[PDB]
Amino acid sequence: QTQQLHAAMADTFLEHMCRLDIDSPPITARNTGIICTIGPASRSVETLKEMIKSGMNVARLNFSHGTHEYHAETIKNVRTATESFASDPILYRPVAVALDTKGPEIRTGLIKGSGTAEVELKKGATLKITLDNAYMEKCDENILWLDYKNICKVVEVGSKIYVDDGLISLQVKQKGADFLVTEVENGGSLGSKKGVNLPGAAVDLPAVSEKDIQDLKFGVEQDVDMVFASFIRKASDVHEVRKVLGEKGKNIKIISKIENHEGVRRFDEILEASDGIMVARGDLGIEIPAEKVFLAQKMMIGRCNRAGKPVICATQMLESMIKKPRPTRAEGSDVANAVLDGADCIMLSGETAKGDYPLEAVRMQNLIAREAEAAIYHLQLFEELRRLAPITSDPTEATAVGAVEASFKCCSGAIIVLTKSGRSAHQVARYRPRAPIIAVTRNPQTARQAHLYRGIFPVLCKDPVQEAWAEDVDLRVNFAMNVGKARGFFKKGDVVIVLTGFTNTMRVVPVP
Amino acid sequence: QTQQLHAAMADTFLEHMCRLDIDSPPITARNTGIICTIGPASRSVETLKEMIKSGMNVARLNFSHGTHEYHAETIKNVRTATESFASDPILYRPVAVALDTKGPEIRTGLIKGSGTAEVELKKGATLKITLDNAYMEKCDENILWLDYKNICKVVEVGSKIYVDDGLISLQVKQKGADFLVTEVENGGSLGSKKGVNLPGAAVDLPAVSEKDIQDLKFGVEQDVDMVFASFIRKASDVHEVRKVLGEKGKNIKIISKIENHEGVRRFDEILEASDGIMVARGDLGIEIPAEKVFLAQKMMIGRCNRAGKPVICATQMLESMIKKPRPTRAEGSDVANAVLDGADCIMLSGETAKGDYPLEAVRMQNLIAREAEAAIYHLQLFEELRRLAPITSDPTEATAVGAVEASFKCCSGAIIVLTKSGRSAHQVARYRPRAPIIAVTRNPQTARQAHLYRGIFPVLCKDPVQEAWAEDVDLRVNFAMNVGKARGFFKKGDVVIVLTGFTNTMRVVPVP
Amino acid sequence: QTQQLHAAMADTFLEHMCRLDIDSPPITARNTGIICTIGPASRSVETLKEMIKSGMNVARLNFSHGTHEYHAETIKNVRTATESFASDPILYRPVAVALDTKGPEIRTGLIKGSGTAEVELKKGATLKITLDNAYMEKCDENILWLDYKNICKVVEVGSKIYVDDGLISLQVKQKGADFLVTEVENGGSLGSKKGVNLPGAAVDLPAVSEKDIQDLKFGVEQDVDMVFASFIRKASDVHEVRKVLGEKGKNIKIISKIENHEGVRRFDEILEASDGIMVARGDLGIEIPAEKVFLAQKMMIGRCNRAGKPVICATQMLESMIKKPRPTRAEGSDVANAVLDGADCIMLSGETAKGDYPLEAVRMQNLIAREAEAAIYHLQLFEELRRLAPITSDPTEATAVGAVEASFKCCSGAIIVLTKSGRSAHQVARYRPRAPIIAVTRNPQTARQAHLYRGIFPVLCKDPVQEAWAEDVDLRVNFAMNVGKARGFFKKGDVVIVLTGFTNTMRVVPVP
Amino acid sequence: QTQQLHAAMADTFLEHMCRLDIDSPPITARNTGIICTIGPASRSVETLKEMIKSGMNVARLNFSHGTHEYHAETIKNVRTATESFASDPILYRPVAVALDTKGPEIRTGLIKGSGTAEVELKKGATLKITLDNAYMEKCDENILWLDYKNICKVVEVGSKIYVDDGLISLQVKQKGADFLVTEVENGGSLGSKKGVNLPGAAVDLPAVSEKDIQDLKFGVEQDVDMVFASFIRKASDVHEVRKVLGEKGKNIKIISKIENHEGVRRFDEILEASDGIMVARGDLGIEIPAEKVFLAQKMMIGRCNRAGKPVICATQMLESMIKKPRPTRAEGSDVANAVLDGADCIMLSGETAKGDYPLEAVRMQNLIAREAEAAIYHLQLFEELRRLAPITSDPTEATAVGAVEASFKCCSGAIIVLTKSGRSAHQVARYRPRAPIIAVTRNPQTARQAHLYRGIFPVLCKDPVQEAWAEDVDLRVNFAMNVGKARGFFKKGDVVIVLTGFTNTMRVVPVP
Repeated sequence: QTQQLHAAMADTFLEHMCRLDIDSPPITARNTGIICTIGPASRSVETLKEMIKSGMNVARLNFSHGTHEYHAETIKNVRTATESFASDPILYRPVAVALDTKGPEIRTGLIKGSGTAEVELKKGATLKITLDNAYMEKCDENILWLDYKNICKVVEVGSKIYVDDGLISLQVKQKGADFLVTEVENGGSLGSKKGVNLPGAAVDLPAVSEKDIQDLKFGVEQDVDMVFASFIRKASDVHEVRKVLGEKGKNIKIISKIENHEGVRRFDEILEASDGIMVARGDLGIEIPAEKVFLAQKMMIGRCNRAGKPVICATQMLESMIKKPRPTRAEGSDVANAVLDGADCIMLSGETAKGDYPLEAVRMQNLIAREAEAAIYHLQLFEELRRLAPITSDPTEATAVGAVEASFKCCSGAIIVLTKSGRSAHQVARYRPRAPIIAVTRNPQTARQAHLYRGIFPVLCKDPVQEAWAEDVDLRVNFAMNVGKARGFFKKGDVVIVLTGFTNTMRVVPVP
Repeated sequence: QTQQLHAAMADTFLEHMCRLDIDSPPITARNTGIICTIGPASRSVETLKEMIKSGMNVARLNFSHGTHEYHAETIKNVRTATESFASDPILYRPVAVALDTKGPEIRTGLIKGSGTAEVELKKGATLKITLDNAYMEKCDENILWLDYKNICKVVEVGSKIYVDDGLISLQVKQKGADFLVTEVENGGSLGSKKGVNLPGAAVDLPAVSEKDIQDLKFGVEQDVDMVFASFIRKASDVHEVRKVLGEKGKNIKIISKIENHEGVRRFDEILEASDGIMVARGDLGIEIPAEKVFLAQKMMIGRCNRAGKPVICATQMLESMIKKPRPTRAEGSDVANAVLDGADCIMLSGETAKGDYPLEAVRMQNLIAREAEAAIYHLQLFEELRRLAPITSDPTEATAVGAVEASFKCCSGAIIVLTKSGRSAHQVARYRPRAPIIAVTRNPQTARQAHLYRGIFPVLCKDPVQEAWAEDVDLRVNFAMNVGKARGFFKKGDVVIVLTGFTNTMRVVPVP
Repeated sequence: QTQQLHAAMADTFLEHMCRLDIDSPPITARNTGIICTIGPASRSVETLKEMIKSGMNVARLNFSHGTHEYHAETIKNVRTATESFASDPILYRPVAVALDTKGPEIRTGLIKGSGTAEVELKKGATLKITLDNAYMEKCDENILWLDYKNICKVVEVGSKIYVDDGLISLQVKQKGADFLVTEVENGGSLGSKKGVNLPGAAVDLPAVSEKDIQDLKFGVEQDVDMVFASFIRKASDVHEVRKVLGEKGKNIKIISKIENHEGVRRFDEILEASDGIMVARGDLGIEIPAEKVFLAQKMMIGRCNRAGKPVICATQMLESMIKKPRPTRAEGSDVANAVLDGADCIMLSGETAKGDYPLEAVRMQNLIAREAEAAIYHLQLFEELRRLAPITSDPTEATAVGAVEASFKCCSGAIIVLTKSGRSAHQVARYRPRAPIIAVTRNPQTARQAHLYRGIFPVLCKDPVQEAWAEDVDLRVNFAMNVGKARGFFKKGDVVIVLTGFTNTMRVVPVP
Repeated sequence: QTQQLHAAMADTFLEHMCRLDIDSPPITARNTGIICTIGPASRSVETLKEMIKSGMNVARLNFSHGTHEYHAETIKNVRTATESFASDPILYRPVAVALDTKGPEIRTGLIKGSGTAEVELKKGATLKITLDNAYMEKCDENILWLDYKNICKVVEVGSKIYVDDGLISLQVKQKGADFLVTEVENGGSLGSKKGVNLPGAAVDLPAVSEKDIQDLKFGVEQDVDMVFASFIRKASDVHEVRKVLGEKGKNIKIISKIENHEGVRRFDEILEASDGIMVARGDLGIEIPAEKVFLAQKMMIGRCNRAGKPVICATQMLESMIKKPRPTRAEGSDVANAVLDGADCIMLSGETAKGDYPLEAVRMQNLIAREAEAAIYHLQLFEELRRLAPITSDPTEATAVGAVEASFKCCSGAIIVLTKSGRSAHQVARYRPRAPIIAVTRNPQTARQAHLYRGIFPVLCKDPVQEAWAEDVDLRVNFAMNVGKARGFFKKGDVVIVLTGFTNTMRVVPVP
């Protein structure tokens, strides 16, 4: 048995589970994109190359920390590492750059003497919180300076406040005039500049602030491919982000992050306005009750899938791997279930940004994802997506559905799509074919953005535009055709699907 | 609401029925082929032209009557009426000719005394049967001659003999040398040369006889498109008809007619050797109990639909119309239901061979069939043929499932197919698309044979072949593009699927 | 393989058809009830006993002919034959009495002063229609009188008029003011008092005429079980029949006959008001075009099944058998498809009212019905009837779905239900169990009315009530038990389901 | 909308996910059993009581640590905690005791003199493994002793050896007679007596060693309710446990733990010989690659569901909570997905055996599981289980599917089952009703073992047996009603299904 084809033949979803077999190997090609956060541990060109070698598709730069210089250098290294393989088109793996925005986050100040210094909060022990900037440099076990100045106006008496990943929780004994006197609920070591969450509270921090505008404009200067926009709450917040990106940045994909109750509620509004969604479980698990996350996640992946847009699952997928070389059984199951849910990309934060084993964590996700894709019940996924798919006037859309249906019949090895903007390829992916979609394009940016979609393998053709069109099409097709054989997606005999143009033509041919 | 689009969109089959609206006009394109037996009532060249305008697609010659001169003349008139519309591709409709063999049937002699003056076989009275040629034309209420010279060897006291399509039944009450002395079960009128049935007896008549050998060679000399073979009891039978049709008729489609118990048992063996099947309910309903015929029919249409081979439902579909201008409600229910079960073709015998309302009978099948195609539940159907269809390495087989999936997506006006042998079109049709399948060919015979498959509309091209293959292709695509708009299959703006080629190229293009 | 068990055990519906085996008989039990129209060919108390022995469950009295005296005699005979078996509880079968109204029908008058006179009509010939009562007995090939004194007010020039079940068709050439000049469209033999249809015309005849009012009151007087209401066009029509039956006739079941365009249009409104529906195909096929009748029938049966209300399929199911001892193939598949569609009962009109083979017709329907009831794909029918079935608080409803689910799971030989009004047996029956629903009641009328439902076998208990409760219940449960084993339903070991009380108790017990 | 009644009620699984709402609460009743390992952190009678209040249904005793004395005291406290609520049937909650065998596990010895001070092993360093008991309690970064005296014989040069949950990694460079020379793949800190895994090698230790026989016999003496058998490799191992348990322990449930490759390979025969299965992810993800664990899990849960046997998901479900008060997002997701897969019970090990937050750990599982249960897609689940479930002649099996169909059809607040052995309640549970299954029994051992099944709430009746069987029945039914009403399950109004006695009686009764 190969790539769980026995499990795929069952009539029921239950029979399908029963036939899943651990002694049935997947198809080398992994379809779920891997997004790694680049930080102190993965920043070197040297380790960065190993990362690309291990499976990284997108590099995430977290702008809640670090100066532009720091990030501009990170960006340069990501590109040095990526172009190191440019010599040969069979080794060249396009890598995209994504910018995560700080956004409307509330942070505590610097602990006494220095941030490295720590402190311990013990239960019951009240604690003082002032917006008095004299204490920012002096954060201690008795006084905690906040970042959000117009706090109290939004926090009533009795409410809660979670500091540091929500690990530390407090309780407002009374709303002060310009200060708060709390009481630890469950202490712990309070370092410095630890995020703060005000669930139940109605924060008014600007969706996009000054710092966000400069970082956002910086991304346009830097030529990033996508923006992960933090704390999106309404469709109007995404518009401000497009606005800022201006005309120069109009092609940058915008990924709205859902991290709170409102965003969850205004999801439909937000999805329509975005290019894609990121299920940002970290904050969302503090903003709403932790047992609800799985529901918000499946709700979001389901709708994005249905809508044909990228959805990224993120935060704490391999937490444990920050300190250890192997993941726990919960984390192992986490990644698999995300892929099986329908997530286009899975992500890594601390695991690659500051952990001791970023390469093992990237390698782990390539492994799990590959297994998880083989275990997908397509006979039901494809049938369900079609039935829910609107009746179209667009030829390319009918070409896409027709192409994925043929790929299941002849069990095809690949769906070669020639596209300039990537749309044709995106249209093929929403129907979730089992065959890999090799997207041949001359646009290096659409090639990078291809990674936000499940099953799209971008192959950047450099060859000059042939004088004659028919020839230029035949050229880009032999390109995929040779790089494909070279990369091992198929051999001279295999049947393959090819989509060219406006993309409205489909051909089922033998590999040359 | 139109073409049952409100119903063919329901989640359950029951729900589908509840939504059938008799006020929802169908698509002017009728998919089910109509086969008309020709005879005194339709032989006139002039009325033959009318049969065609009324919907006839295939002219059936019943070789169980008449001479080779007679049929040769029917064939000429049929071709005259057919080619009289050829002067214009917009009005031209190819008409196939079918040759129905007599096979091993058994008939009674001629009535004596007063003309054919039916004889009254009274219940309970005895009836002596002889093979003595002395009375071969002196039949009456006491003696009935028969042409089965080896009958006493396969009967016995108790045996049951059925006369004139099973309306008269006899029970052998005393065998003899060259005669039987039966007793009349339920009576009726006995006319001349009525067919006889021996259900339970082993009639040693050969599948193909010398007489049948003659006719088959005649069919080949005359250039028929298909042979409807009578009493196919085993795959061996079908193999003999192939031997005779030999090399010159190796292209003639052989439809095996199932009309006996053995044939229904060794059915799958028969379907393997045949190009198509025909449910001959006439004899079948005498050879097996009448109450079971509907089972044999739904089973054969079912197995033929899977197998992807043409199937024909025939005999007594509109009996009442031999004498009446309108059909009974049972007759209308019958035809509708045959189409709904999946019959590729419906056929008329007496109705057009000798009836008083041949034309009214053909128009009634066009009307019933059209309404029934709209009410089809393409939802469950398509998905079901997809599931039950084996995977293949075949390029054209996937380009078809692809063509059909994509035509459902964009409610395409039609699926245009360039093919030389027609297989390319037979492949799309086995998936039962809603959209009409226009087959464009230069081969006149494949145009005629396409009538045997549900949904294919023959559009025969005449323009010469361009040395420029590429160019030659657009010449025929446009061909169908005009004949299509004209006949009102679609409007310019519409979206159309074009399957060119070695058919591996599918295209979704807006009509010019 | 028996009762098509191999087939009902198939994943797909197409694979279900492929398994229908002609050599796989069912259970001697036939669920589809049979309604026979009583007439000259079947009134003899003698013939009525044979009708009952052949399968008749309901005697239908056509009040469009005969006097109250004539019908009191008919009813008297039916009850006489039915009670001839009342001596022995094992052979006693409740026969229901049905009164069918004349309703708003138009009939021509007498030919040449008599009701045995048949004039000949030639195509092309002209015919004058007059309303001068002085012609109601003066009808011939040049003049014709009609009941509808306001015919000219709704029939325009060019409108077509149908006489005698649509056999004769005329076209109005000169629309006057008191007379009409028509042209015979299709010839035929014209007899007296033939039915006339005016498709398109908006006839104003009362829903319930004065004659209808007397006949309905006569009904209550004669203690009939149901009323088949002709030409019902809307709910207020059904509400009139009810007002008439009044309190005294409040329990009589009312079946609305759908035989015109509007009844089909306002069907939902009509179903709400009626106790059940009859698909009167005869008139409907003349009122609306013939090619749409199956749509009307498939839709109506579908909706009644959804609603759990009896639905009857009628008219011309075995026409051929009026004059012949065997049905045509079209008639064979019509009676079967009627059952496969979901009709609670099938009917015979002329076949048993005036034909030559009343008994042969009945026996042929019992046969077809059984074969068709086994070929039923319950796997799909049951489940669709559940999803679509509403969530109630009613113990009995939940108990019925529970009982039917259990009957399939352990292949039960019967579901014995104890009911006074019949409602409990009705509720089990709407889910369509495969197992015969034996209904034990001490109430005679509900015993007879149970025939309107698919699969409810009425078994009337004549045994005196037990002074105690529990024991009375067992008296009845064991009653069903004895008669059950006796009539072949089951053996001594056999697993049965028993429902008792308010019916909220299910027991899966082996037969004693 | 409450309890995902809008979501858990769609026509496609995809649409189902899309409708999941974070703003719709579930039915207080949590159906998934929670097994908690007892250790230093949860051993007191004091915290045991709270654990029961938090949701613990089964107490697990890990026999790979601790003496018989120690474990006897644990059982004493659990029983003490449990009985403290005995003083009122409304608060009493049966709590089961589970014995988890040591089985053939390999462990390291003790680290050198310098406290349990773990040692640092670095990638590259060389480590020698000795079997010389002289170094038994003198372990260091240079020499490591193990208790598997045959390690050298089952290992080859190049094999892989994992230490401490598979965190430390070693590869054999040189194989000696009584030693090994390894090189460290990835290191870490190694404390004392850590588990060792040899993936690939065929460990020749017996499944049921001498200590195991002693421990199982201790389990019988102590009246444990179930046994979790470690490292079952084949059915002969399960039988070996059975013999040891003997007659006294013939009612003790045997749950086989699949934690190695032979176990997963021969799973079908193991499932057959066992009372239930436990997916032991801990060892299983070292034994086989971690990336494959999820497939194994979904396969076993799916096959146990299909077989109607209990299946438990275990190990590292909330790992994080050993040191933090809140779980990671992977862990939240993991627990939820285990419930959605079909796991009957979820387990906690370190989280409750030695972590700082046992009570929070247990409460968090109660929360996730509840949310998870409301989001189950019962439509498909029930349908498939019914499809995949065999046809039976057993009355109770039929009564059980009947009770579940009814309980859906009338939104029952519960299915009350009267059972002595637990059997009839187990039969209802396998069909997975939405409504909670209340099993009334006088038998304390079946009331405790009932926690092994999804949705079965044990209610142990204390009342004495009435002389009147039928009076005893209503006594027990009334007990459920009261304890049920009093516990929140339903109200005076609501409908409930009641099954009684061979459980072949069902009654839909409103709550008194």
